[PDB]
Amino acid sequence: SNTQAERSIIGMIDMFHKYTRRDDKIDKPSLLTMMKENFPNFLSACDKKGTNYLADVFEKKDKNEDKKIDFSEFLSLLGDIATDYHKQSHGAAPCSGGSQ
Amino acid sequence: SNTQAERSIIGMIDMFHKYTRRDDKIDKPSLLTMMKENFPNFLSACDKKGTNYLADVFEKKDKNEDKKIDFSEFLSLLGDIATDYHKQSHGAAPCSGGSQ
Ligand SMILES: [Ho]
Ligand SMILES: [Ho]
Repeated sequence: SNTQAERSIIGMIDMFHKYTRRDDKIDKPSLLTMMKENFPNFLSACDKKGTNYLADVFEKKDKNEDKKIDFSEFLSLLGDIATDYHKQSHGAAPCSGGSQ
Repeated sequence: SNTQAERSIIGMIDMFHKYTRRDDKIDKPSLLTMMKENFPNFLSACDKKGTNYLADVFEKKDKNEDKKIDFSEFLSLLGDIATDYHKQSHGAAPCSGGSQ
């Protein structure tokens, strides 16, 4: 059996895998679809403030400029999303970016 | 209308918060309890293999040496755990080690 936290991690691995091609990496179209399918309420909050999160997410997160998102780069993206929810849990508005 | 992914992120923020002190940071005993309560399968696998993950997890993740774990240090720990689960999903023995 798995705890909720274990299940969550396991599910994140599945989510990554779902959007990969045979090279175990995610291309730009698939990353954007992953975001719309899995983080629609996050994206709606960005839209509410006039921000298109999807305009530059791929290029910001493709750290090595190889036109693919690997697992490490995917984890950085999940960390950015989690950070936003963490800030909300201390009273911030959603989609606050905030790279000061 | 939160998706499974959104709910999983919210739950990880709630899990972090369960273990924090008033400064919204986690001390060492609490981080070790968090690991035991939330990642027992990962820890069981390390223990089976002869790795005591808890011996230095705190010091490895507490890069600034304030003897607390903030949300970003906690995210780095979750990334380590997720990376292990990702390697496991490709056939690796669990608790395979990072670097990164
Ligand atoms: Ho990449
Ligand atoms: Ho820290």
